[PDB]
Formats: sequence, structure tokens, C-alpha cells
Amino acid sequence: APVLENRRARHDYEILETYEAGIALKGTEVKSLRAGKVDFTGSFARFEDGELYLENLYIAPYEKGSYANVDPRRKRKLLLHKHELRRLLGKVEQKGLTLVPLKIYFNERGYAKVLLGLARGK
RNA sequence: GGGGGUGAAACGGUCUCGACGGGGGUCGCCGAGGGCGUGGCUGCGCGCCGAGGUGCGGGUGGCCUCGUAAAAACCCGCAACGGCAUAACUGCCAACACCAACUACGCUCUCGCGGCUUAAUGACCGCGACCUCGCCCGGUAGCCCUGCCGGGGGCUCACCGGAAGCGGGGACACAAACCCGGCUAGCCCGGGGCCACGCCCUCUAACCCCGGGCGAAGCUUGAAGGGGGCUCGCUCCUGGCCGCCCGUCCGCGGGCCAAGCCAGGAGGACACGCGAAACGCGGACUACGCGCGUAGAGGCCCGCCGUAGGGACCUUCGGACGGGGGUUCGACUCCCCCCACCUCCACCA
Repeated sequence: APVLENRRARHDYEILETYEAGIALKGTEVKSLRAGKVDFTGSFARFEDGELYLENLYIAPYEKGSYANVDPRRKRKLLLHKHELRRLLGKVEQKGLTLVPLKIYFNERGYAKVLLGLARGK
């Protein structure tokens, strides 16, 4: 059911800032939301790649049958404007202020989007 | 096994606006702290010979080059030893109050009685002793009742002296290196005019004060006034000299005048500008004889739309609905149709 979001973020790790970004899914990953296959623990933004990236996210597909149970962990790029990014990139790197997926959602224009908050231990 | 039914949180949401790259471009948010250089100015650069050296420099211009000249440099040093020698250049052993910052059988000489009572001495803390020693007294020197006087006022542990009054003891732990008391609260040698919009000898206040002296020395009888003195002219100011001269530097030119002086007025005493004041017509830029334009590692500021000569964002695209083509304002669910998927469909039976 669609209100899947990491509910640790008020009793485990605090959040000091929040940003918005997308990630390249596929529909079987989205179609997970109706059942509930998702938590965001162990998943954080990273850099080592030239683009900013997001990895380790257990979306864990559910369609109807078997259709396309792809690995959900995979690296997907984070577009995340230079006005934000060149005021935050070390937070992504140095992990005491990890930009982490709190929730994934579909936005104003059909795109899979991720809410990124400043966590640690996440 | 396919179709219809299903392939976002249904059906109905297909660039991740972006990070990061690149087409059309901005020069901005973000890297780039605005940036970046083709300049300007020295009233053209130079002078009658001059400046100047090859890794980075000391020395050298008497060696020796570049300057319309007639052909191409050196001695020494940075450059010595990582932990180590002299080479690191004659390395280099450490600091507070003993009689007391901190700690005692203590400390300038013999003892005692309780405290202390857990625990040892009854020297500890409170208390009593032939005496150190204070209170304060017998003294050299050096010092603020320094008037006359009552009286060396008296002293300092450097060097010494009693018992005529004790604080308390074998520590009971730094100011008589200047002070108490009365009669005229004074007298004598003597310097010398400040004071009031500058005063004084002078005068109503006899004419002088009283700063200092007397144990270790020197500047003030005056309010109403002037003739004269002081610092000049009692005091000030009138004309003759005062004051003033265009980047380095030059031709044809050169004046009117306080103060201070030579002298004369006016207010009772500086009354403060009574007025009386001041450059023109021109010019080279190594001085006109002479040439090179580098005597040369310049002195001080700006200039340009414009960053090419540091990056990469605005717009926009490499990159997501399990594929792969057409196609709607709205797609994988309109038309397809492979694979999947729930139900229906195609041997035989």
C-alpha cells in the first residue's frame, strides 16, 4: 500500500535538510507500492561515479506474475541541480550527513522521484 | 501456449526540469575572489660617451660586450653528514626565600605540665622557669617647633650597654632614620612688584610687605591717577625699505608697501586693520651645433566588452516504466503483438 517511507527518520536518525531528485526505475519496481515490498534502510546517495548516484535500494519488484523481478539495488543517477549540489556534495561523500532516500514517489509529471534527507547510520 | 483480461498505488499520466555532458548561446546562479590585456603618462628617449653579464648569486667594469663603433666572460658560493664529527663554523650540563615560596629533632643556650587520648615522644598547642628579646633605653654617623623655648626631641641589632616598668618565652617575629608642649601665633639679615582690558617709583594704608633666615638662603602694601620706566616707541601707528614671481627653464620687462626704523598724532592706557593695493606679452625641451631611436633588465596610474588565456552552466539532451514499430489534446491499456499472465480459445479425445 503506497505510503512506503522509512519511518526510522524520527526515532533513529534526525534530518537537518531535504532535497528532491529522480531515479530510473522500471514499472515492476513501481508496482511494488500496491503490495508493500519496500524499505529504504542501507540505501544512501554516493559519488565515485562522475554523475551523482543512488544505490542499495530494496524496492524488490511485485507485478502480478513473474514478469520482470529485476535486482532493485542497482546504481541509478541522481539529477540534483548545481544550486543545490555545489552547496552539498561533501554531505553525499563523507557520510555523517548522508543524503538518503526517505521515500520514493511519483511527482507532478509521471516521473519516479526520491526525497533525499540528511541522515547517518541509515 | 496465445487472445481478451492484465503489465503506478488500478483506469490515466514516459526529459529524473537538475548531478553530469553537448548542439543554439550566456559570461550570468556556479566554478572565476568581476575577469583579462593589445595600454596611458613622463610637456618624444638619449647625450657631448654610457650602462651592463650565463641555474641562483657575492665580487668585477683596470677583464669585457652591446649601443649606425667591429665580433663574444670569470674566481668563489647556495651544494658542509640521516639518526652523527668541529663541518650544526671556539655545540654543551644550571637558576625560584637559608633565618622560612614549600617542609623540620627545627630556628642564636637547659627544661617541664596537661592537651594529644585512634597513635609515638608530653620540645606539638595551651601554659611556668638563671635569659635571648620586645617594650623602649645608654650611644658614633645621617635626617621636615627651622620662632623664642622645656629639653642632644631622638635614633638605627652595622657595632654594643641594665634590671630603675615586663609582652610573654629558649619564636610569641621590624619605625622615635624625626616628635610631645607653653608663653606675642615671633624677630632679623634682605629680595623686590606679580596683581585689574599690561603694571610700577607714587599717594589716602604711619609709608612698605612679609619669601626666607635663627640646625643645610633668597623675588609681589596693590583698584582713585599721572610724569616717567620696563621688553621696544609711556602705548601704538602713519610714508621710504615691509610682503609676493606659474614643470626643469628662458627672451622683452619690473612695482606698490604694514612691521622694524626716520618721525608725528590720539584714547587715558594693544580701542586690531582707521585702507594705501598688485607679475605682463610670450617660449625651447639636451637649447640648434648633431645623429641614432635600444645611453635602457623604466618610474606612477589604467585600459577592454572581451575572454580567448583555467571553466560549464542558461536553453536543452546521452539517461526509466518487460519489449519493439505506428499513433491520439490523453501509450505498454487506440492499432499492433513478441513475451508473460487470469479466464476463454485450435488436433486426437
